[PDB]
Amino acid sequence: GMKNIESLFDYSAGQFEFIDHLLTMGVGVHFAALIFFLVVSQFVAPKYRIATALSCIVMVSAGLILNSQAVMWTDAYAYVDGSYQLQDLTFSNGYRYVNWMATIPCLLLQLLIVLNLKGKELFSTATWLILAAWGMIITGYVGQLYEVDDIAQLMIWGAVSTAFFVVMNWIVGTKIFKNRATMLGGTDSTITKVFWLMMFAWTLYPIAYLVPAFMNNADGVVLRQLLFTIADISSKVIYGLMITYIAIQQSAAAGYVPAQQALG
Amino acid sequence: GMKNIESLFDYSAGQFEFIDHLLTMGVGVHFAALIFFLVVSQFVAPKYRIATALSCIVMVSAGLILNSQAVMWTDAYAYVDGSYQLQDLTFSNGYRYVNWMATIPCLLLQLLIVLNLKGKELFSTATWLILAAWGMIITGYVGQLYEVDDIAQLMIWGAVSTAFFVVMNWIVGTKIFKNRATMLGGTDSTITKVFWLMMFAWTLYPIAYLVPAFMNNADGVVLRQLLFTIADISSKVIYGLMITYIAIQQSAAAGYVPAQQALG
Amino acid sequence: GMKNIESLFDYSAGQFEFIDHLLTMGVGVHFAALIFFLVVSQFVAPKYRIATALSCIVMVSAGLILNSQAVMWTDAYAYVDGSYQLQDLTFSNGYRYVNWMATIPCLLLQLLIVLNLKGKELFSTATWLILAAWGMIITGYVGQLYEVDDIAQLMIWGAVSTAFFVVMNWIVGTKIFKNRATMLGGTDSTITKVFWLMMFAWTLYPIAYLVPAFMNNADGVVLRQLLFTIADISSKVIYGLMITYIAIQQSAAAGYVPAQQALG
Amino acid sequence: GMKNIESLFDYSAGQFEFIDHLLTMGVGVHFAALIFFLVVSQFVAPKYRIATALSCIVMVSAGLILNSQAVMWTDAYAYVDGSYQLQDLTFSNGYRYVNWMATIPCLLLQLLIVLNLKGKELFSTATWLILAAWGMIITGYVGQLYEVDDIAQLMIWGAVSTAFFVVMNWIVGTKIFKNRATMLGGTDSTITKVFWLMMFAWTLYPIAYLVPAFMNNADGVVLRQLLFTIADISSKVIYGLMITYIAIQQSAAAGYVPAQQALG
Amino acid sequence: GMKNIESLFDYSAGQFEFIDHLLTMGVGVHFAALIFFLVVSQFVAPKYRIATALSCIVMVSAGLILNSQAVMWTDAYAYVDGSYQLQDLTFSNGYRYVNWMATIPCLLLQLLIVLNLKGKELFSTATWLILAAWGMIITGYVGQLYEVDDIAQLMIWGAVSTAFFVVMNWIVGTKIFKNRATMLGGTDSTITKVFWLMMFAWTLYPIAYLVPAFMNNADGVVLRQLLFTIADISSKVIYGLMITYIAIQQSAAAGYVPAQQALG
Ligand SMILES: CCCCCCCCCCCCCCCCCC(=O)OC[C@H](COP(=O)([O-])OCC[N+](C)(C)C)OC(=O)CCCCCCCCCCCCCCCCC
Ligand SMILES: CC1=C(/C=C/C(C)=C/C=C/C(C)=C/C=C/C=C(C)/C=C/C=C(C)/C=C/C=C(C)/C=C/[C@H](O)C(C)(C)O)C(C)(C)C[C@H](O)C1
Ligand SMILES: CC1=C(/C=C/C(C)=C/C=C/C(C)=C/C=C/C=C(C)/C=C/C=C(C)/C=C/C=C(C)/C=C/[C@H](O)C(C)(C)O)C(C)(C)C[C@H](O)C1
Ligand SMILES: CC1=C(/C=C/C(C)=C/C=C/C(C)=C/C=C/C=C(C)/C=C/C=C(C)/C=C/C=C(C)/C=C/[C@H](O)C(C)(C)O)C(C)(C)C[C@H](O)C1
Ligand SMILES: CC1=C(/C=C/C(C)=C/C=C/C(C)=C/C=C/C=C(C)/C=C/C=C(C)/C=C/C=C(C)/C=C/[C@H](O)C(C)(C)O)C(C)(C)C[C@H](O)C1
Ligand SMILES: CC1=C(/C=C/C(C)=C/C=C/C(C)=C/C=C/C=C(C)/C=C/C=C(C)/C=C/C=C(C)/C=C/[C@H](O)C(C)(C)O)C(C)(C)C[C@H](O)C1
Ligand SMILES: CCCCCCCCCCCC(=O)OC[C@H](COP(=O)(O)OCC[N+](C)(C)C)OC(=O)CCCCCCCCCCC
Ligand SMILES: CCCCCCCCCCCC(=O)OC[C@H](COP(=O)(O)OCC[N+](C)(C)C)OC(=O)CCCCCCCCCCC
Ligand SMILES: CCCCCCCCCCCC(=O)OC[C@H](COP(=O)(O)OCC[N+](C)(C)C)OC(=O)CCCCCCCCCCC
Ligand SMILES: *C/C=C(C)/C=C/C=C(C)/C=C/C1=C(C)CCCC1(C)C
Ligand SMILES: *C/C=C(C)/C=C/C=C(C)/C=C/C1=C(C)CCCC1(C)C
Ligand SMILES: *C/C=C(C)/C=C/C=C(C)/C=C/C1=C(C)CCCC1(C)C
Ligand SMILES: *C/C=C(C)/C=C/C=C(C)/C=C/C1=C(C)CCCC1(C)C
Ligand SMILES: *C/C=C(C)/C=C/C=C(C)/C=C/C1=C(C)CCCC1(C)C
Ligand SMILES: CCCCCCCCCCCCCCCCCC
Ligand SMILES: CCCCCCCCCCCCCCCC
Ligand SMILES: CCCCCCCCCCCCCCCC
Ligand SMILES: CCCCCCCCCCCCCCCC
Ligand SMILES: CCCCCCCCCCCCCCCC
Ligand SMILES: CCCCCCCCCCCCCCCC
Ligand SMILES: CCCCCCCCCCCCCC
Ligand SMILES: CCCCCCCCCCCCCC
Ligand SMILES: CCCCCCCCCC
Ligand SMILES: [Cl-]
Ligand SMILES: [Cl-]
Ligand SMILES: [Cl-]
Ligand SMILES: [Cl-]
Ligand SMILES: [Cl-]
Ligand SMILES: [Cl-]
Ligand SMILES: [Cl-]
Ligand SMILES: [Cl-]
Ligand SMILES: [Cl-]
Repeated sequence: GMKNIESLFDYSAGQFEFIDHLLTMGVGVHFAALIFFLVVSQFVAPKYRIATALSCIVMVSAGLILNSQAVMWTDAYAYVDGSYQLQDLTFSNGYRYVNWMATIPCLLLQLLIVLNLKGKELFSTATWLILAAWGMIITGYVGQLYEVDDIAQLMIWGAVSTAFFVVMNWIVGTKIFKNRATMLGGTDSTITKVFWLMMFAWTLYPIAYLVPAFMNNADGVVLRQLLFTIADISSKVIYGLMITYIAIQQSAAAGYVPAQQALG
Repeated sequence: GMKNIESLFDYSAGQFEFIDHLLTMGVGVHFAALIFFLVVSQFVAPKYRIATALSCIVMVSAGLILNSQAVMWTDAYAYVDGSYQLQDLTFSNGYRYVNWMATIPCLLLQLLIVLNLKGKELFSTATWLILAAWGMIITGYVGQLYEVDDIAQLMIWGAVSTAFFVVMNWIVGTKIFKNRATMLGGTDSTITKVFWLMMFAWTLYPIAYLVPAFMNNADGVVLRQLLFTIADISSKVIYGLMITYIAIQQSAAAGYVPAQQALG
Repeated sequence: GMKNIESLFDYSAGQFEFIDHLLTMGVGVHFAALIFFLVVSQFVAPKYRIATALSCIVMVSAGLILNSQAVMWTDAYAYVDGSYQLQDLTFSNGYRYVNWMATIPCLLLQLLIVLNLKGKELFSTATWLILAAWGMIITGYVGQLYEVDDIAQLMIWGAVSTAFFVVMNWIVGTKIFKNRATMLGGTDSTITKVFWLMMFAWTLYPIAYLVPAFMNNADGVVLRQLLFTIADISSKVIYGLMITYIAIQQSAAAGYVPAQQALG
Repeated sequence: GMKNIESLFDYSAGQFEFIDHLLTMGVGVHFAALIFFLVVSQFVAPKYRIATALSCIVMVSAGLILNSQAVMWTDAYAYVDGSYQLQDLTFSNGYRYVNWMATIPCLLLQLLIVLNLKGKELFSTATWLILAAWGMIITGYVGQLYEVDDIAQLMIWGAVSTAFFVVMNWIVGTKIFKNRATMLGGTDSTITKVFWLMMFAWTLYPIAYLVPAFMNNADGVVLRQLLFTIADISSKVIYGLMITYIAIQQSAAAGYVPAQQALG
Repeated sequence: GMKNIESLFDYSAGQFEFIDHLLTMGVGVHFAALIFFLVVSQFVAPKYRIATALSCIVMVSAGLILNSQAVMWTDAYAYVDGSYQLQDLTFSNGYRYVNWMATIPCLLLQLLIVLNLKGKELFSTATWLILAAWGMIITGYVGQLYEVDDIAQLMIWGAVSTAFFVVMNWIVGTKIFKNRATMLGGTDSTITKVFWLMMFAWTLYPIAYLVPAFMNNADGVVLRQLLFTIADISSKVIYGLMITYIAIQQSAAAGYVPAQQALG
């Protein structure tokens, strides 16, 4: 009947509460980061301010999905005979997958803007990145419909998804290393750190996807929710702070005075 | 008893969850686009900033309807004997229909503004477009009261609704192709893309309306909710981003400096 | 036991759903109009910006009442043996009446500001209008406590309430027609349209009040909630848009540049 | 058992609904006033803008307490055998008392600012006022723990609380009448009105506190909720509007141009 | 079974209501402080405005955790046979612990900024403080898993957590006393008060942690929730107001005119 292994298990109070703690914190980090991005946007020059606005998109969108998951978790289970047990609703991770259709494009576009791509190059790269990402996400969603039924199918759609991932990482990595030299304000160093952050954070997702294949039980479910939390904070919030920092440094270097003031 | 076919079926966990995934994503994309429109409104010249404000209306209004539907979906059904089954509330789509009474005017007016219509021509066109749209929507709403009872009646009110649609598309298509030449900043190309986007996205709605007539079952329900989601994101959020992009390009061409800065 | 006739009936799914559709739309139109008023406030000169701020009050206040009513409607009734039937809470319209104590003053004050009244005249007129309005509202609230018990009493308190209405309409109509000539920017025409808008929209409320006296049944309840919806959108949102448009035209005429820019 | 007499009674539908009407209105007046304070803050000179900010604090804080109480009221009681009766939660007023620990300081500080106190005098007066207020509130809270058990104790802690009140009113009244002459823009008249508003509104609270001692029944409960509503609107929102009006008048008198514009 | 002693007891209506009063007040003080920080941020010079933005982070994040706890409290317990008793969900404090992973870094960084640290010194100190804090928090979280089972283990993980605390207090206290002399605008006095505020408020947390070890009963639970409330208001809101006041005084001293105006 069920699609996700979250819905197959009972949880101890400690497991159940840990997962609620993680989901609850995630919601407020995302909404808190939103206010911060709005306040510091005034120090970014207009030619880069879209990059900061794109972080605001991702914060609200991801914040509200987390908020839904956190409510669903407490609604789907009840404490009964010394364990939390499913009750009349089911819990799923598919909320995240569908949401990536909107947020992964935003994360990718904000990188292209601070790399200073422009015009045809900007629009071409953007298109290919967005199709590769939709490719990755849709095939991943279908795959994770088999996580209780058919691990074979999980792995096969996994592999296809991973093909798109690799193409997308290749485009990104190329544009970064080609454009690093033209970065302003000493941000060549910073953008390299961003590339590593992305390689680490983004790879947590396919690991979470494979948990059913290597840790099918309530401890795996705990692991998977922890991986998703770290990956959401790393890939969206911390990445966003680094993109905004790069935007401010380059704004100042280009002579925008609010940015120069913000830096002293 | 029931008015909509959503309320006639039981759903597998996978069908039921897919629909909740779609509804939930829609809510956050609309509220996220809101913040983006507020942040970039400062780069539009005042003569066009109403167009960007009208997008904020549409985002809030549509976002709150989606949020209602998404709550109603989880409230109307419960998982019971390995299927989701209705329980003591009913689910309906009429929330959307009534909401179009407000949002379709806003979408249409924001097009007229960036076409640079003014004065009598602006007010005349706006009036005729709004009456054509209210005509289309009211007749559609009555029609979809027959979707479980009387397909004949569904089709008849459909046909009347479609009459209004065609009138409305005719006015729009005329004003676009007449005014394309006077567009500034090379936006003659972009406005043409907008016209095709509208033709595709707006046409998804009458197709969703006909599903009871050609796929009366839970798979049709899934298809209809998918059609509404794509159509909402295409017709409101992506259309909104294209209107704002055109407004910025024309602002810069007219000599508004914040816009010129935003473009480099 | 019951005070309002809403609580006396069962509703078909179509009646019950139509009412929920109307309530839900009303909440979002009010909160959507709020964002619009904030964005265009920058085009109004400071001497008139209070008028636009007063619309923001009314939008938030009325939006939150509607939101309460919409939640109460779905909480008071459950679908049971093919009809919606009352369950353990009661539904009432008195939420609206008490909220008018705050909002009717705001609507009246925003008219006096754009009529360009000032000083003693402003403060005197404001006082008399606010007491007339409180007079109207309190007597109306008491009256509608008799809508199930005693139509006689309904009608008597009605008549007293209507006395205050007439006085209030008289003051307004006088100040409008006396001050229409001194309006700037060609807004003498516009303010006349506003006066008619008020005569139509405001009169829907006493009609809704009399429904128990001439249509005591679930169809009357449908009619009354539709009257309240149209009256709220007409009397608060569309009236708000007209007052703001008059404020912009007069600002421009007085030489405020943001207003001049906003109008080309 | 119970601490508050709210929890001792059953309520008629009319009594129960009237109280829900009052609580619901209070929430939206406070949130609506918030937007207005943010919009008109731009017309206050920076030297006084803290006063307007402090009203925003009080609006959010009091608005969210009201919102809690309004939800608890509908959650604590159910309609059963033609009356509302308590069910599995309890209703209490202590939410308000604890919230005054934050808001009474804010109300008092915003008065000191527009009286133009500065430096040592400002900080000394603020300290003594805050300790007097915490004294009043804590002793009041303890007192109202005896409203069902021991009226004797109610009255004794009342008397102590009233001692602090008197000290606090004395300090305020002194600083007002000593500083009235130095007020700018003709605000000596206005500040006197503020002092009377405070004397009336603030005194409603001790009267609501004594209702258990002189009207122990559901009609007393209705009276007490009405007194708290009037007192909240008078002491926070209307007082807020008067402090802001005085700040604008003195700003303009000091030569702040946005204020001069706002006044014509 | 249970992880936290909250879940072991029954509560009198007075105990249970006092705790709900504390949690409810906490939520609104944090959201109200948010609006205040946004409004006064315009008086801080851009070189210090990050400090004020960091308070906005902490207010949103902490406000939403409080809001969660406050809802859980009323959801976990029901009034039954004259006491509140647990029902089918469990209450825990771990929500706070996980949230500190985000907020303690923000509180620490906002101090470093107004101490005027810059560059290498800023980034080095920030890193060490954040690792010390994560050290303290993670060990604390594990420790408080033993509060019902094994006080021994509670104390052992306590001791390790306290080690990290001491290191972190040492770094802070050093940087304050080393940098106090270079503070502008007479803020050397103020920063010292901040250091004492932190020593008092921060120490309440380890005391709350030890309550299971010295007051295992419902009165201890009341004490612990009171300690957390005072500690949150002191350590986040009042600390926030002090850091912003120091930012404004130093801005004015550095010649920022908005700040000079804000101070007269
Ligand atoms: C936003 C929510 C509303 C506030 C919540 C509580 C209400 C007010 C609480 C007390 C006052 C707040 C602190 C003042 C703010 C900072 C003042 C400033 O600008 O600079 C500092 C000023 C400036 O100090 P200075 O060194 O410049 O010298 C004084 C200034 N001159 C020279 C001009 C006289 O110093 C102080 O006032 C120190 C403030 C110490 C704060 C101690 C309070 C902590 C303990 C309180 C526990 C209560 C918590 C629980 C209950 C609370 C109710 C919610
Ligand atoms: C889920 C799953 C599966 C997948 C699982 C997992 C964990 C998948 C993880 C995949 C990962 C981590 C992919 C990472 C890919 C990184 C790339 C492509 C990096 C490119 C980097 C470039 C192209 C730099 C280019 C640099 C340039 C051009 C400049 C370089 C030089 O620096 C310079 C020019 C400066 O000299 C399995 C189990 C496998 C199958 C199952 O069936 C399913
Ligand atoms: C639901 C339902 C029904 C409906 C179902 C469905 C799916 C209906 C869908 C209807 C559609 C897709 C309508 C789309 C209409 C597009 C129009 C009018 C486009 C105009 C475009 C202009 C007018 C350009 C004008 C351009 C001008 C004037 C200038 C052009 C040139 O550039 C030049 C400058 C040279 O003139 C049916 C089945 C019917 C009945 C059933 O029973 C129920
Ligand atoms: C509910 C209920 C009841 C009430 C029900 C209902 C539907 C009540 C509806 C009442 C209505 C529609 C009231 C409308 C009142 C309009 C007024 C006062 C208009 C003033 C207009 C001015 C003062 C212009 C002045 C113009 C001036 C001074 C100058 C004009 C010149 O042109 C110039 C330009 C030269 O100055 C009933 C059934 C009665 C009893 C039951 O028992 C209970
Ligand atoms: C609850 C309860 C109890 C109480 C319940 C209730 C309802 C209590 C009500 C208490 C009230 C209303 C207290 C009001 C206090 C007003 C004050 C201090 C006013 C100061 C005013 C100044 C200091 C002006 C000063 C003006 C000056 C210095 C100069 C003016 C000159 O004009 C100028 C300077 C201009 O020349 C009881 C029954 C008592 C016990 C029971 O057991 C429990
Ligand atoms: C929970 C628990 C446990 C813990 C419980 C509890 C309640 C723990 C509480 C711990 C506290 C309050 C620690 C406080 C630490 C303060 C520090 C390091 C302060 C440094 C201050 C500097 C370094 C200033 C330096 C100033 C300098 C260098 C100034 C220099 C000159 O003035 C200059 C010229 C530079 O200006 C126990 C019971 C232990 C175990 C159990 O088993 C579990
Ligand atoms: C993805 C969600 C958000 C998209 C953003 C919407 C734009 C609206 C606001 C514009 C503000 C502005 O100033 O626009 C300007 C910039 C671009 O021009 P420039 O940077 O000045 O280049 C300077 C050089 N020129 C003048 C020659 C151009 O806009 C963008 O980068 C627009 C986004 C383009 C990527 C779109 C990808 C298409 C995907 C197709 C796959 C299905
Ligand atoms: C109903 C919601 C009320 C909210 C209004 C108050 C907010 C104050 C913000 C200041 C903004 C501003 O610009 O203040 C000033 C404005 C305009 O007045 P003015 O410029 O002094 O007039 C011209 C003065 N000459 C002639 C010297 C140039 O004052 C108002 O419009 C005040 C509204 C009147 C209040 C009505 C009181 C009736 C109450 C009776 C109770 C039964
Ligand atoms: C038991 C606890 C008691 C402690 C009470 C503390 C009293 C408050 C101190 C005065 C603050 C004030 O309102 O204003 C603070 C100052 C006013 O300084 P000033 O004197 O005008 O400057 C002139 C200096 N001279 C006299 C030497 C010429 O303005 C500001 O820009 C500060 C901006 C706001 C900072 C945030 C603090 C606000 C907190 C309020 C929430 C309660
Ligand atoms: C905030 C959201 C982000 C950055 C999301 C990233 C998502 C991925 C990189 C997902 C990748 C997947 C694969 C490569 C294979 C397995 C299926 C996916 C979709 C989890
Ligand atoms: C954001 C919402 C939008 C743009 C809605 C568009 C809706 C339509 C164009 C609906 C058209 C209909 C017909 C042409 C026939 C059947 C009834 C309608 C109302 C669905
Ligand atoms: C946004 C709300 C508005 C403009 C409300 C207006 C309300 C009235 C004009 C109500 C009038 C009534 C009578 C004249 C008699 C019957 C009782 C009332 C209160 C419904
Ligand atoms: C918005 C909140 C305000 C202005 C609250 C004011 C509260 C009081 C003046 C409370 C006074 C009391 C006494 C003097 C005695 C009885 C107990 C109190 C606390 C109600
Ligand atoms: C707003 C949050 C703040 C300032 C949190 C502070 C937290 C601590 C100082 C926690 C310290 C702990 C110990 C020193 C030992 C016991 C375990 C902890 C985590 C409670
Ligand atoms: C058993 C009765 C079945 C019918 C239910 C009520 C009919 C409602 C039809 C109303 C017509 C559509 C109006 C839609 C526009 C809303 C205006 C704000
Ligand atoms: C008793 C069973 C509970 C299992 C979970 C305990 C995990 C402890 C790790 C603490 C990590 C806290 C910080 C979260 C990282 C974002
Ligand atoms: C807005 C775009 C939607 C995301 C696309 C997801 C792919 C959909 C394929 C799977 C549909 C599930 C149907 C039920 C499975 C048993
Ligand atoms: C500040 C809001 C007050 C305005 C409300 C009008 C007063 C209504 C009269 C009192 C009737 C309520 C008692 C219920 C008895 C059936
Ligand atoms: C932020 C501190 C809140 C203080 C609120 C008022 C003081 C509390 C009075 C003490 C009585 C508690 C009752 C305990 C249960 C019967
Ligand atoms: C001059 C350098 C300061 C000396 C360091 C003293 C640290 C003592 C910390 C004590 C913790 C309890 C704080 C009490 C709150 C007032
Ligand atoms: C020089 C660029 C090539 C590097 C290839 C990237 C592979 C990264 C694997 C992901 C795990 C590492 C996280 C730090
Ligand atoms: C100079 C004025 C003296 C103040 C006297 C205070 C008495 C307070 C009476 C109670 C307030 C009544 C509300 C209108
Ligand atoms: C604790 C309350 C009493 C404080 C009064 C201090 C002296 C006031 C003189 C202005
Ligand atoms: Cl720029
Ligand atoms: Cl996401
Ligand atoms: Cl313009
Ligand atoms: Cl819509
Ligand atoms: Cl003006
Ligand atoms: Cl209203
Ligand atoms: Cl100033
Ligand atoms: Cl309060
Ligand atoms: Cl600066």
